[PDB]
Amino acid sequence: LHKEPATLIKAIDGDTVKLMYKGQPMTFRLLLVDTPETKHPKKGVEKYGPEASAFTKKMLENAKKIEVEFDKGQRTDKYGRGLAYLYADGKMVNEALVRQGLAKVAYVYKPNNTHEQHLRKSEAQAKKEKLNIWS
Repeated sequence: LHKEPATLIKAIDGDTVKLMYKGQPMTFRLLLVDTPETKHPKKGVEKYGPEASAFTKKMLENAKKIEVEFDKGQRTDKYGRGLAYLYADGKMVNEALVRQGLAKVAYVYKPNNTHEQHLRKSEAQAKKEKLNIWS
């Protein structure tokens, strides 16, 4: 797997962000994690939804460099969103969210599951620390 550079356009919510990637504007969905939503008509703002979005936004807005990491499977979902691991100054946004109790590890789908163990360890620790979603 290899990291590629990208530029923040807009953070949309905790797990969806609009980037500039290879000269084009593109929406990315964070691989392997599910944050609570602030969007949905049936839903509204779920618990920790706003927390999760502000975390993603701040982390990316304050970075010196952002990189995207594609996994080994398909790279776009049925909605046209890129599927990736996002890094802010070398720190994986996807893991940070999970380590802080702001996201659950998603239903995983082979072969897009390279960082699955890693995230699952941070999730267990977050649960143990009873953080946010785990409180």
